[PDB]
Amino acid sequence: SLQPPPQQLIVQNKTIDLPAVYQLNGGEEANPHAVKVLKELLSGKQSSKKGMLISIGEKGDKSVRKYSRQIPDHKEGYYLSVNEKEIVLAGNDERGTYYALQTFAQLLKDGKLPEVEIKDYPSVRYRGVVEGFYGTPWSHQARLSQLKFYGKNKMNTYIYGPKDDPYHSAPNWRLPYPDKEAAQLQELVAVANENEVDFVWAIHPGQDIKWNKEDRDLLLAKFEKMYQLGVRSFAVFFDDISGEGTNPQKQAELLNYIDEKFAQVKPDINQLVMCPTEYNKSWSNPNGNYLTTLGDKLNPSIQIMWTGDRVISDITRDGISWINERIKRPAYIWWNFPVSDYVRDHLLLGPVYGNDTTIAKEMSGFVTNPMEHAESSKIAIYSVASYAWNPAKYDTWQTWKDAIRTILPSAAEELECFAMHNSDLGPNGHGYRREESMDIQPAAERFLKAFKEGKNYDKADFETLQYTFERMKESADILLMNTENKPLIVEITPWVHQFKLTAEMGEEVLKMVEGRNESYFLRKYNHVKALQQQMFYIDQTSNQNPYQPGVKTATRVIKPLIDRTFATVVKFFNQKFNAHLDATTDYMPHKMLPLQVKANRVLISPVEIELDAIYPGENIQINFRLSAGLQKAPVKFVRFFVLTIEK
Ligand SMILES: CC(=O)N[C@@H]1[C@@H](O)[C@H](O)[C@@H](CO)NC[C@H]1O
Ligand SMILES: [Ca+2]
Repeated sequence: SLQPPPQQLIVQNKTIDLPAVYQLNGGEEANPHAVKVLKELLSGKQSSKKGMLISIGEKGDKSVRKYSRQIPDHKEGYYLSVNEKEIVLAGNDERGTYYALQTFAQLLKDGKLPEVEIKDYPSVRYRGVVEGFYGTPWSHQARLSQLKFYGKNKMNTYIYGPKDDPYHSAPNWRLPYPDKEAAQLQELVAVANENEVDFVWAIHPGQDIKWNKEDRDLLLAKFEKMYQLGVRSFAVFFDDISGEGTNPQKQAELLNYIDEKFAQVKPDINQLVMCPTEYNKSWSNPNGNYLTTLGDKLNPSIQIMWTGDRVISDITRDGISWINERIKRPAYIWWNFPVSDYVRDHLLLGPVYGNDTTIAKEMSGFVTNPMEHAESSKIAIYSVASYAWNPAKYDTWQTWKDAIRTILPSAAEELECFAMHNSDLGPNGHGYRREESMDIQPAAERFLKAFKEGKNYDKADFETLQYTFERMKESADILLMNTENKPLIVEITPWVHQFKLTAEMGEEVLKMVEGRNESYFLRKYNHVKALQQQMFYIDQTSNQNPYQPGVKTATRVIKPLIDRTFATVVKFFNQKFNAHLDATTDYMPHKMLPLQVKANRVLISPVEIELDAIYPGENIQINFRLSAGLQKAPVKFVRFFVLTIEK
């Protein structure tokens, strides 16, 4: 399946071998980046004047003159032909030729090629990734991996802007990178060029910028330093700030000066981009002069970013029409998915969907803000590439499976299984959600409706949950041991263990429901208890970040089904056997409205608490904000909303 799907595709249900010998035409005058790819694919063969003709070039090259009318008249467009007599790889421009090559490579399999004719180009001008999340910035190696992934997928934009880079944001935005980080950026730029990606270096000065000449020159000197590293595209981000830096006329004048005295003055600068302080509708002020000032004063070649109706949202026709009317140009979309920097205990591995597929003309660019997990982000990023190139043919689910099979061909079913049940965000302040476990939600919701009322449940529904748990465990175990993409495995490992625990708890809970007799029920019940505790252990020892620490998985449908089924059978067992088995579903070592444990804090989900031991106390915070520092006092009980201790 060709990804992204071409704007036009004629297939002949015939195929042809790849020239064992051929004659390369236009190998000298064509884009070197595209001739390298071609020369890599024809490795093992050779050229004479004998042999099948392969013509490669840009409109205006001599090699593709026969085809000038076939070449779509679009930046990045290309004609691609394969038939018995010859192969054609002709781009409207140099990047086009290279994209023609990225398509040619997906056609080739086992030394064979279909008879095809393709006219292709992108519906959206700028397409790619903005590394612009909070949290650990992508490693150097991950970045190198991303840029080749972008090239295979016809993404032409990498916007470097990790919030937690101190040379990107305050206060060291004024300082050049040190030797090491600078030699790495240099490399990244070279890798970006070779894959036809625009490295866009962003800067995030707003929080402490002074509107004087000193800070202005400092920004340009920084831009100048990046230029010497090879950067040829630039942005300035005023997102997530307060104070003076939020002045729209000042920002506009600063962008216009960069434009006028830097971007329109170098020989070869490409994109100049800005992210507004008011970057989505909910954060706008309809009655304030901010967005209209930007649209009026910002020079017309400068891009303005937008994330939609909310901080996290999908792009609607009405939504983009709303912003466009104010900024007076087609918005450059910053799409906050699969970024999870606000639900960092979740992985977001579901399909990319929700964006209107008929509004390509109303956007200048489309970029995805990804997870801090670089390889786990490839699923969405591949889907975004597909959507942004050919929205009209955007196929959510197909593109997802395609992504997954590309990233992990050795274990693709296993990764689908995992991903299918790691897509929802859980409740969050942005109110943004995704579906999850849709395939089994039906049989789950009936099994649970039936159960809760002494109505027997459908046996096939019980079997389907069983089959699911089984498949999850096969997936988790195979994934852990997969060595084809180790970086990917390292990123997901904690979630893979928790995902396995989940499915085991599901099996044991199902066994409780069967529950042949008393002793057996009790064995299963204890096993469950222990599995819960293991889940808690993982949740307090992995991914301990300061914000949403820990590891949640299959949270939308599966865990709730397991938790509730457990509480129910436990109830029936107590009723019938007069027992007082505890029904609680999450392990909690402390006692008290469930308690939670976050890092070194113990809290009641918003009279007396008994901790599992004696600890030195740090402080208590309460809100009906009260705050008493405990000053290392040994504390085990707390009577009368969060307690912090030493841990
Ligand atoms: C334009 C934009 O989304 N900027 C930031 C971005 O860095 C975040 O990663 C995004 C997703 O949490 N939130 C909006 C805001 O905090
Ligand atoms: Ca040329």
